[PDB]
Amino acid sequence: STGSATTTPIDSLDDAYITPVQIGTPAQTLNLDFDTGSSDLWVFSSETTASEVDGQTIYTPSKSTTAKLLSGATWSISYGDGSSSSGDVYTDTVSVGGLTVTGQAVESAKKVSSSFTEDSTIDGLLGLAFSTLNTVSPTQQKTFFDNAKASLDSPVFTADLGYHAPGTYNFGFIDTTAYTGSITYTAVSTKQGFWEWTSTGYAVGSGTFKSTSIDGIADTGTTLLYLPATVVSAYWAQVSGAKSSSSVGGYVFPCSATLPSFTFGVGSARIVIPGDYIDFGPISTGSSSCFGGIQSSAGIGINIFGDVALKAAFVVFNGATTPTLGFASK
Ligand SMILES: CN1C(=O)c2ccccc2[C@@H]1O
Ligand code: NA
Repeated sequence: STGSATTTPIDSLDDAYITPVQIGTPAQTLNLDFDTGSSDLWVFSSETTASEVDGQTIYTPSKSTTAKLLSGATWSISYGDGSSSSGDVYTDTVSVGGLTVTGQAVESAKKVSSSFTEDSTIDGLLGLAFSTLNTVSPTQQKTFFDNAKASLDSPVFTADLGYHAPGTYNFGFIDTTAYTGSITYTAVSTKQGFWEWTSTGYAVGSGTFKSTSIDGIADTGTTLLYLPATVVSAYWAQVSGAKSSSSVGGYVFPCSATLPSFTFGVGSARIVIPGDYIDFGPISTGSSSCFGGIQSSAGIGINIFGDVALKAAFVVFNGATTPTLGFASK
């Protein structure tokens, strides 16, 4: 089997991407944030505290003929941005892009934090990291990918995120028309439950490539590119007037600037992030200070290749017995 679904930016900045997902029978279509940095499929639901729902589409387990309580199971998750959610668990049929899994754990939110409530465009998350991170207790559950894997034509999924445009998530096949050149594969460590890999270095604009190992995660659920402070300082030093602002919470730059590109290494290959991808626009409405898309990881504990980096590439998440990542230009 295979599946193929279009993923669409939630706003003009590409802050996140939503992908329609069919849950239940008859289908209830929710727009979920596919997150390769977490492992829970959770949704706004009829159980979600009413004051915490503001415009989201909800999943109603009772209105689904295939919805079965996973008795005793609870979940609770906290993300890198300080957001959180928790609740109970139903198994139900879940389809993505024509690919169906029966008996998928659908984690129904009883509570969500303010950042979820305030974003009407995201109806929940679909985690695509390794199932060792799933938060369901007392019986950990599998991700949609892990449940689909044995049925897929190839044990893979691909992320092809757009810059200010829709893109695609494919399951079970690598679409050889979607990228240019060849795909460079690189080793993955699953020790922390993430798609963790080591970049071979970076360049800023037209500058020389710096060969250096940067260990980080491929995380579709993180907007920005978070790298070591040395790397980030080297980038923003090439933008006149850029500075780190503790008041704003990262590097800002004059909205009048033209940003340099940023290159990262994948083995001997190179992915170039155009300068425009690194613009996240005014810090507040009408400001002439703009927020940077490359930020320091120093206050995180991990480097994160988020959407700023991933949307410059066609990315293969190879879930074979020994997982690997692949990157191609596009
Ligand atoms: C035991 N229960 C189920 O299996 C179920 C399914 C859908 C809604 C509600 C319920 C109920 O709580
Ligand atoms: Na921000």
